[PDB]
Amino acid sequence: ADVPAGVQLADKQTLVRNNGSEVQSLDPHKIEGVPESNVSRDLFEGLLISDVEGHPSPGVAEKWENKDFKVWTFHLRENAKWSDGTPVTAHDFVYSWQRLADPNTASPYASYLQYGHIANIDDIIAGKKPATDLGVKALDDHTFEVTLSEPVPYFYKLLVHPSVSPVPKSAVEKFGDKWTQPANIVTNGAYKLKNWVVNERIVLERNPQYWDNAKTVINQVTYLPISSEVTDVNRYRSGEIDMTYNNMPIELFQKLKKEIPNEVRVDPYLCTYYYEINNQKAPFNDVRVRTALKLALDRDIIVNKVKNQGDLPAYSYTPPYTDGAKLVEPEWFKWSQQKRNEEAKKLLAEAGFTADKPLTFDLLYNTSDLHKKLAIAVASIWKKNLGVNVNLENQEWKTFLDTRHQGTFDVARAGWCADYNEPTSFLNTMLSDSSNNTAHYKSPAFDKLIADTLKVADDTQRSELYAKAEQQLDKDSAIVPVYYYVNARLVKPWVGGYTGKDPLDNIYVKNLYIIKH
Repeated sequence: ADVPAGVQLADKQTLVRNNGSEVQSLDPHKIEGVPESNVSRDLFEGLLISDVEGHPSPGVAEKWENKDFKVWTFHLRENAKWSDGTPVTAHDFVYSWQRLADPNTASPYASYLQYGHIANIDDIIAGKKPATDLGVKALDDHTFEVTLSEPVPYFYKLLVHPSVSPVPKSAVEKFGDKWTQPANIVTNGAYKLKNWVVNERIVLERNPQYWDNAKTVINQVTYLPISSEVTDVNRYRSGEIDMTYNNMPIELFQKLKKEIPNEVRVDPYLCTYYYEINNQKAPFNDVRVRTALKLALDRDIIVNKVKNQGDLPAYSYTPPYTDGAKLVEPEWFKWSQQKRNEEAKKLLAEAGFTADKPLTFDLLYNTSDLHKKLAIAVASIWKKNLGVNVNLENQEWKTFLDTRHQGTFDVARAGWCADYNEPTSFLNTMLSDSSNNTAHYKSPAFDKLIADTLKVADDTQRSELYAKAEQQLDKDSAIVPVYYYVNARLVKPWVGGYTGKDPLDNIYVKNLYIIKH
């Protein structure tokens, strides 16, 4: 943390953050969400990290170079250490990236190495080559070299993500799935795991072996698993919570803006809220059905009337303000909602649905007051505008993600936030073979458009291809875009270090501090 001159620090440097839900896991290769990444950044540190404003900056790697954007050489700092005092080396990275690639690990982020194009990843994911063939090597204990199959000018931006953080081989091997328990875990971030009580709390304590420990200020941070946005606000206002999770309750938001304006933080956020259709399950394998659902949802009602927290109506998957996004707004987005409704009803009628045999399906969401209120609204809108019936279902976060990966669903609410600020952070997740493809969407045309983006050595042609890829996704109605998020949360006035400038919201508790109050 960089405490400004003149700031008086509180005697007790402890922080309590709400984290939305119980995490899927503390193993960097088994996680896929925001609650998981929030804790992961305090515990595991990769090659690069985001600074307090979100820029890619030195992590375990103090400096790096690239040859033709294809061979990347990372010089690791000599004092990087794990919490048990042992050095973090390039061999840790070699093992870790191999473990991420290995199909036996079944990582939801195995395809992150395809997004970066590390050599031999396609064959390793397919079981054709062992994970030890991955294009990574430790040239010495402090030098990690990565070899890509084609030039990727933005490759280093990928490296702040939890999936490419190191994991401690000795603990993994000796304890298997219990390696992350407090008695067994070993970490290399600013913090160490002190306690983990499922559905109660995760408590982290400062890691004295962290190389940048002298600048860490918070000595302990607690992450809670509260999925009720009302309860989160309540426990924030009672004094227990210093930072809410970034899901705000529809019941209280307008009043909070009038009552504690300076604590209500609202900033840009590279995430899209949408309804994820299971593209492989009848009748959702019919484009007319997906198109009808997409058009009949009234974004103005959801964004401005129901939620009304500053979000923007969406017509794409990739947020239009992503670095490199130059998207074309489809004509259907400028139509009236009545024109959208008629087209929707016409398409559903063409697909075989009638008043006597209407379309009925499930709408799955992760337990949350905000997502329930939005799903109820979407249900009413779809019923009114299109004559479709929906059965709402809630599942706790970990179960919900597993369900979507399994494809045991019809339609599910969904949010995707960027992992790196570049359109492929969204677009690669819709590739046929992506481990992140929970839409179960497979389009050779879309795959080809994205494959072409790194074949050209030009940025503007690249932006045009991303735009065409989005048009292909839209033409197929792979998803139902709802809104581009704003990041809204409450932060106590005595929590220093949180700018709100990072559009990825990659917070590190090592950067924060408690001001005397």
